Amino acid sequence: SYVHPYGSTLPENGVIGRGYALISDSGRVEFRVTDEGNIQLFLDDSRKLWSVDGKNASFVKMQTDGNCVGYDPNGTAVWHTATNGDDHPYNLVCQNDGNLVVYAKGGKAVWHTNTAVVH
Amino acid sequence: SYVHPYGSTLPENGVIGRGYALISDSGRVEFRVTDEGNIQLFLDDSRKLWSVDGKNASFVKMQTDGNCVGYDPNGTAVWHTATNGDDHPYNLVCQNDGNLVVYAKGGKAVWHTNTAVVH
Repeated sequence: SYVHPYGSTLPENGVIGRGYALISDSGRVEFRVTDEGNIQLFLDDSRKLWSVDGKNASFVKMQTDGNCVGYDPNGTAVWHTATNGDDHPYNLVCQNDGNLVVYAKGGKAVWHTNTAVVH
Repeated sequence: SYVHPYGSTLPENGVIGRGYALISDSGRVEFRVTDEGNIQLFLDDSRKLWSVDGKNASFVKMQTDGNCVGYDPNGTAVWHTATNGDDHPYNLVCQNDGNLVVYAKGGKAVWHTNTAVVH
């Protein structure tokens, strides 16, 4: 299973490493960094909604520059939401609807997985 | 070894989990959360300067409330710097001198391991 140090939301400077995850309020939606080096968004611990697989991911960081970035153990990027901007603070939210969303200051959704499968 | 997602410093909302660490600029001083559930400050990967052992620690978080807190996998606290206050932002710094320090806004050192063994 996965430890949850942040509830549903990765704030600025937040990092999740292997064996850690975001978890929606409902408990159904989980955004995981796996021991196998994959970044995966799961519904009901059984349906893979979205993922970045096979890239040796070590951790995901919601950065102060607004970019949410997955890194390998050596600090090379393996994934970016490419949301960098000046609308701080930014947050990465694992929602009950299944969507994983980067929100900017003022509530603007600036990136999504587009996986809102639970209406 | 330990992955370093933060350099030497755990900022507000920063978390290090098992297998992750802070690392001093010099590379000599490392603040680790271990697979064995221990929180340990090491010099030259050989001398244990300070630790919280045997408490099943899962992660350490530098919180927005100013407290730096170690937690087990279920979210029960196992260690606190007890530095909570309103002088944000707070940072936990793993220094070259061997000291691990909580700094408040304005540079005031509000907690230390008192392990500045490298003058």
